Amino acid sequence: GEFLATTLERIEKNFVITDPRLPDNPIIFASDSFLQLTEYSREEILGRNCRFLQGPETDRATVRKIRDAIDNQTEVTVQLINYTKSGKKFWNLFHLQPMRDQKGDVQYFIGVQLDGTEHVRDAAEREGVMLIKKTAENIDEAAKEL
Ligand SMILES: *[C@@]12=NC3=[C]C([C])=C([C])[C]=C3N([C][C]([O])[C]([O])[C]([O])[C]OP([O])([O])=O)C1=NC(=O)[N]C2=O
Repeated sequence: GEFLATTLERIEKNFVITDPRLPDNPIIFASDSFLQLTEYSREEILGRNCRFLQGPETDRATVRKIRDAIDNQTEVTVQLINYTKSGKKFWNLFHLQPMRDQKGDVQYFIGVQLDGTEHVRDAAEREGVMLIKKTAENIDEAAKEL
């Protein structure tokens, strides 16, 4: 269909990239795995703020932690309930970090989502955060020259 995946978006990891220069910090790249998890097509996601994944059981306190991170241009790692297109719930161990250019200005934000069936703690939380941070570092490389 529309918006065939770029090579970046075929990286076998769940992430999105947003452009904070664009009204409402919208998604501009979304990986195939993100599409698969969320049940949206790429055309349905692009140019939208990622908050469309939130729903009734999403903890708004947690959403404010993300808002504040973006506002302060800093990373955050949180867990929150998200919803697919068809309204199926999933937990999202979510890591955000800015991507900076060669003058240290924030160019994009990188978001990595690890979907799970439950809030994780201890070993599962640690291994999850290990995974999403390593992924974010990989994408910071991948995205640098877009
Ligand atoms: C979404 N992932 C995600 C990825 C990036 C790179 C960015 C910048 C944001 C997200 N969001 C958070 C959302 O877009 C928004 O920043 C928050 O809702 C806070 O702002 P508001 O204006 O709504 O108070 C993500 N949100 C999700 O729920 N799930 C993700 O995967």
